[PDB]
Amino acid sequence: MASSLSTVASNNLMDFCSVFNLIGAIADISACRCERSAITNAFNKVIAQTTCIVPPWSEAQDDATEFSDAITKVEQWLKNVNEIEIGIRPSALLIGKVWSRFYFNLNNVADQHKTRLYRNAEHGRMASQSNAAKIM
Amino acid sequence: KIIINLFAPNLPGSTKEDDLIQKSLRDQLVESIRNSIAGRNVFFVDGTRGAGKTTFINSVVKSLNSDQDDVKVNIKCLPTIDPTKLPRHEPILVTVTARLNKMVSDKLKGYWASNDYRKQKEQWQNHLAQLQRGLHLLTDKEYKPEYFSDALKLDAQLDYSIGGQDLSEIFEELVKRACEILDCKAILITFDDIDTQFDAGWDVLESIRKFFNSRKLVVVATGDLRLYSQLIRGKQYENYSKTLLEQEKESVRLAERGYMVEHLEQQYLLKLFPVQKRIQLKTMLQLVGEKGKAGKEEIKVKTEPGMQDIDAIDVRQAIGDAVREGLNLREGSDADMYVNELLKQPVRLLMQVLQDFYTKKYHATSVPNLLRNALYGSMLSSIYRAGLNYEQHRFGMDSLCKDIFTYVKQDRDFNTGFYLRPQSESEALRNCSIYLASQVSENCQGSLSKFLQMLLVGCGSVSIFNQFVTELARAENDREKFEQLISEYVAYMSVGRIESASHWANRCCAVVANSPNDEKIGVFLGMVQLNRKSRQHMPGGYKKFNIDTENGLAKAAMASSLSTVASNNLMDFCSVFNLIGAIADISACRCERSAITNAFNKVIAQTTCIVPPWSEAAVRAEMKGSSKDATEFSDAITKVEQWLKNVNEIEIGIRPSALLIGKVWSRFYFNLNNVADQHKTRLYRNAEHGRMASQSNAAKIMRFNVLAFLHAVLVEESLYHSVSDREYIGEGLRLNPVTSVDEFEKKIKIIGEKLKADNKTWKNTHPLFFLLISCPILHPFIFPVGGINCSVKALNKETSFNKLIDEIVGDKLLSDEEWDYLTKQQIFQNTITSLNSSTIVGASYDKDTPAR
Amino acid sequence: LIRGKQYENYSKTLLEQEKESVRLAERGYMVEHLEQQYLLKLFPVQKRIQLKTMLQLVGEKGKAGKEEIKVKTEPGMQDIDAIDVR
Amino acid sequence: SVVKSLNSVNIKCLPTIDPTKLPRHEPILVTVTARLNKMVSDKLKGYWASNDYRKQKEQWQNHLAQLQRGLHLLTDKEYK
RNA sequence: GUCCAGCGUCGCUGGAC
Repeated sequence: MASSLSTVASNNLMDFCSVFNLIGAIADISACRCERSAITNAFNKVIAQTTCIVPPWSEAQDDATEFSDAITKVEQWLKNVNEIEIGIRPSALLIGKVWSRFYFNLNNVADQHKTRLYRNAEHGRMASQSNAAKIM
Repeated sequence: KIIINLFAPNLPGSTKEDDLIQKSLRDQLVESIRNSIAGRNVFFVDGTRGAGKTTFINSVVKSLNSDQDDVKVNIKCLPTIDPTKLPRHEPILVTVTARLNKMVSDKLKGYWASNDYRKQKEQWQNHLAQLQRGLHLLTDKEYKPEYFSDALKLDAQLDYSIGGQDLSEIFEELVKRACEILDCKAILITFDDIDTQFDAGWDVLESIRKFFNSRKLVVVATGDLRLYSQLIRGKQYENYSKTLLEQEKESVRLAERGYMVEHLEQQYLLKLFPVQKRIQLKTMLQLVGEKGKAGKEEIKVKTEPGMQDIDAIDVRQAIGDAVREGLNLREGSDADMYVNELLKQPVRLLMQVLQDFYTKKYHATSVPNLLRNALYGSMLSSIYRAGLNYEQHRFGMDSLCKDIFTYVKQDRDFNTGFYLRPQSESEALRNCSIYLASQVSENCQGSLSKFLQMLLVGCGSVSIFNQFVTELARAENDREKFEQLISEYVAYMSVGRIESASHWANRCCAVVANSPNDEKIGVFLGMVQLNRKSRQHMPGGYKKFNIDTENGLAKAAMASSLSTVASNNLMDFCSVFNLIGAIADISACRCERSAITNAFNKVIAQTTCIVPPWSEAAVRAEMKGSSKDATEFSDAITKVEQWLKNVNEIEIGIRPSALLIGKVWSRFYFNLNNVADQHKTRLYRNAEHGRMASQSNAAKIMRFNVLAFLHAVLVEESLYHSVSDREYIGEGLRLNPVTSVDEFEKKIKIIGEKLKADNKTWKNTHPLFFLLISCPILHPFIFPVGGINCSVKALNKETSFNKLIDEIVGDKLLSDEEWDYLTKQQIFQNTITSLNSSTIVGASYDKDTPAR
Repeated sequence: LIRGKQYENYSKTLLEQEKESVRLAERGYMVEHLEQQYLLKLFPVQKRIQLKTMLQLVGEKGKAGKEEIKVKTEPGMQDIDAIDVR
Repeated sequence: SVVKSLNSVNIKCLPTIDPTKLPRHEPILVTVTARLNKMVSDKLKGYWASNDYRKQKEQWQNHLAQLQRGLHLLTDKEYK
């Protein structure tokens, strides 16, 4: 959840939960395996260390080993990545097509959920009711 | 294997030594020429990024002078130094005959008289006189009828197959005759750059494809294809009929003519310089490879005189030790970014940098001062071109702040441009980034006040300008308004002058207060606008500030943190940036007790600063005019005197870096935004005395403002600081203390436990945090009267926080009776007893605390 | 002076034909780069010496001055009573 | 002032020249060669010791003739 | 506390007792 938080400062701080951040964290973590502290610097790389301004064109429990298991699994995952990814042959077309489907899919989801919030969407079971967890 | 000895016996420039760097490429190209010679033989060597193309070519020329097939080589002919009206056919012809004439004159030594000696010499003279007659048809402008007789005139010898003059054939026989005389296989010609004289290329391009097309000739030309492409395209428009150009210009034929001319040049380049023959010079990064990869051949560098080759260290490690020590950086990823960028530089330049560093360092038995001196003598052109300061002397705090702000302005990066990172599209700017970063670590090394000046003046001015001033006139709309606004800003903040740190703090208060929030409430980025005049109806204990209410040391804190601005009505402010100005001024004393009373009295005063010119109330503010304890301060002077004893012993050994100061501000600046935003609406009507996280007042806002500064110092110093080779925060999420103190004390507890395990004291691992936490000025701000929560869930956190602070400093700041009053007539000498009761302008005390 | 000698190298018929704003920028940089390589090669940076203006020598307001300059306003003035230039 | 300090490791200072107060079409190389000629001729005539100014003078005069022969390259509007 | 006045577009500020 920390990897999916972003703050934008425009007359009021705003908080979003972006899927784009997860792709960033996955891209950031798998950069290297040289150091163990790298895969914990990525979680808190941007969470509370910088602020972004509105673009100009706008019209207006020991608390020290909490990440001993999450780091451990991620560390073991990088072992698999370092071996499988050698035999990867991406193309200029493969990347183009995955974004076309991914972009179209997101735009449909954001439209069929703006009206399915209601009042009792918590514990959402029926497909006609949605909350901030189904959307993400 | 490749070994470079920096301590060469004669100490030559660039330390060429032996084998150069492209020995693999040189032997590869020479092997390629021998294959072809055993129609088109044009080799293009691309010398760019200011490479030593001429040095490489001369290495090839020298190498061919000892050859198995002994293809002799002419001398290099620069086209920009020949006479303008002399055709490029002549220099080769003169070079050929001069080279040939020496050998036949040298045949006398071998043979005083011989049959071939007498026949070859007279045969050669016949060929040259043959060429001179036909040379007339090169620069002539009108065909006189006399030359017709010569064309029909026939020579029974020399075997001229094609009839007529045919100057191409006449040169071919001369070259063929010369090769047999000298006993070679081919004659090689080298063409140098054309950069100085742009137009010299055309008379060379039309000479390669006209007279140099032969089986026994090979050419090697250098330069860049940007000029050649523009040269060919220019000559392809001059054969269009001049009249047609003004007639058929109906916006359709323009496209047709443009499309056709780009077609003719494309087929032209591929005809002369084939793709298969073009060669490119490898850079240092591509030759040693990325770290962790074997890559191409490895290189070793010597570092001390009389150093055994068995101990020579790798070139990547040789630079890595220079940057990390010189820039005061750890072994993290950022330091690897500087070396990777520095590897891409030309070899001849890089070896000059390394030689000027290791030689002086060895002779010194202040590393950053050594590194900066090395870069000045190597990248002096880029420093001058970018516009920064370039005087050999007169280095200090005055110029560094100006250089930083005149670098981000050209980089157009006001967000994160003060980290001084080499990411830029200009080679001049990328060369200036490393030089600027080195200068920062040299200036603010071993001192505390210089560090605080860099945090405020160097980085605060950039961030303040971006958020507030920039919005008035964007750079993309216009350039005269943007450039005008910059010069007014730098004069206002007095960057370069830097009369005092507290002088800067007052101005920064004026700029921030210029743009108000939409709710009209007197809280800002790092300040709260305290009222000056008593209002009408205060529902509770609210009243005027009444600075006289404070005791001996609380008054010293308030007077140090009070500054006023005159815009339309005299405004009073209390800014955390004033406290940093107070610490920066005091810490640079280095004086005895006598001067402390003088300096301490100068810090505390009343200062009024005028509004910046770019505001709408400059004229009214100037028109209205700017107008309207010594016994008890001995204890305050006594405390700061003991603190300054610690500062002098401790600060000698701290190593700030250009990144640590940048990182500290980013965390500090962001935290200031959160506390201003998340306390703006919780004023209420009965919120005095605090005692609840929901209700906040003036005292709570300031306590979390000063605390945020200390918290950012703690976190960003453990992660990034040279004096340690690890970190002690641990594997955990790092947040900020925006509304409760539990986050700040949590990292203190974690660090404390780890340090005892390794038996390391705070004075060796966190010198900065220890110096700032034991500051007598800001102790009363940590525990104000009205800014302490008293909930049963959180009071244990605060009580644990108090004990930890005492242990770090070493003395019990607060007595047991004093603490009891804080959580429930007592006179406090080290606690602000009045600030919680003050009123905030623009705050209407309606409604109440939220229910439940 | 140098930039003027550079534009005389481009074929005139080309300058008057490709008058696009995108092309003007491309030829604008190739000249502002070509002159600097000419100057940085002909007058090396480490050898240039810049003269001093009056403000540098005298100083700003009460700031100490690098040198001392005094002037005389009358033929009868004495060299021991010449006032400062400021 | 710089020239005066140098004039009064040996460096012989040539008289200062300014291209603006010169004939329009006269090349710089001709002016510099003219000023070199005056010093060496003055030095040779004032020298007047032994016969050194009989061997040296011939060598110096030979080089001037060589420079005079190749001067036509500077002031040619076309190749001959 | 109360009275007078001044700046901004109700808020701010000066002064008097």
